[PDB]
Amino acid sequence: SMLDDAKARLRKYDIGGKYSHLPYNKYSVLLPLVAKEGKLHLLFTVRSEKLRRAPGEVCFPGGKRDPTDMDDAATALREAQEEVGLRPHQVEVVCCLVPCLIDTDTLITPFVGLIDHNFQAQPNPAEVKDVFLVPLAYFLHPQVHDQINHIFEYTNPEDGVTYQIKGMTANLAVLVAFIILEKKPT
Ligand SMILES: O=C(Cc1cccc(O)c1)Nc1cccnc1
Repeated sequence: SMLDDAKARLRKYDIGGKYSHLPYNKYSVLLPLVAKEGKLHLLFTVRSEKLRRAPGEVCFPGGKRDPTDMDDAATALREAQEEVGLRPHQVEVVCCLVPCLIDTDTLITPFVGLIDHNFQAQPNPAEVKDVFLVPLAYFLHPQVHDQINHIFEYTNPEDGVTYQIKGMTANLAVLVAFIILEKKPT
């Protein structure tokens, strides 16, 4: 099946807890996979204008680890719940992908999660301005604009709204697309 095939692919890239105890400032993100219309999608947030860091940017749900978190996956799930109402029974964490080093003192750990088909996002407007899906296959043939660094522009065909996706968020989306979609029979 599509979902069993995706999970099987993802597990081959799982680094697990290998880098998780290193003494960094620690953040986790959830890369949330949603199956709709017979295809996989990633769920993204647009950060609120209220926020201090990166107002109005597209990013995955996530945030800073706190003392309550049993592990880095827990960070991702707690933050996703706060941001978009995703409850833990609604997500299966499949793997931990390569962490992202930034600012010399920070390590961001990405987890891929399969999202239940009955989840409906409840954007928390103190943190999130918008929530939207992009088909995973888009990231194989993105619409690129150079700002010099590469920016993806995705237009939602449901409503014509264009979102800009860039940086770590864009990079991780392409990684997941490669992992899941490469070398597949039609
Ligand atoms: O803050 C995060 C996680 C994160 C950590 C590092 C980098 C990044 O792009 C994203 N996610 C969030 C926060 C508020 C609203 N929507 C998404």
